[PDB]
Amino acid sequence: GAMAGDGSEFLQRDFSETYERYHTESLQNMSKQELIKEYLELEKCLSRMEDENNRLRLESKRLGGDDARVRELELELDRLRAENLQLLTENELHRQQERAPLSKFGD
Amino acid sequence: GAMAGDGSEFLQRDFSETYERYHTESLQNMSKQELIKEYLELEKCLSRMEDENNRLRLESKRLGGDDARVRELELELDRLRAENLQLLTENELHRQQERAPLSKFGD
Repeated sequence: GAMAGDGSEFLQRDFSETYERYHTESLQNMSKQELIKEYLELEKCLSRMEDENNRLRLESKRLGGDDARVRELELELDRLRAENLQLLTENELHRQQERAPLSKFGD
Repeated sequence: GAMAGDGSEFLQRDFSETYERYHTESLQNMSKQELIKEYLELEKCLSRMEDENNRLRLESKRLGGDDARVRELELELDRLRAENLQLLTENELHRQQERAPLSKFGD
């Protein structure tokens, strides 16, 4: 048998990331397969969230939310126009028809 | 020397992911360190994008964008109120002061 010849066939400990992000260990201590499985999920997730995020961020900033106030204002305007009509039509009724103004007990 | 023995000390090929997502190979063919490095980025990215996505999605849907239409309508209303004032004030000028209406050439 080889003179001792310890079976130290450890794979390349190329893990040189002397960094300790809370999940770094767990990330290295996980099996590459799993990390990959979560990549297909997390990656596709971020990918899908990129499509949305792109739009979302562009839309949101370009979004507000006031159409109901608008509507109330349009309804209000149609309401004021109601009075405008009532008042102008009367003003006109005094103005348009000369020498005609409703013969009220003016004199 | 050992009777051939062969150095077949290959690590456990526990890569049972018999799946071929376009990046699966490349994902396994990358070094775990790198996959981890991109996790710290992609993960924190998705983390940040989760915070925003959450709000964004909640906000966007609950957002619109009409305040300027609103404003135009408020300006419009103030405008109509301008007339309402002009017309009501005149209607009143005919109504309020009895036996007083501007002695126009009515008679």
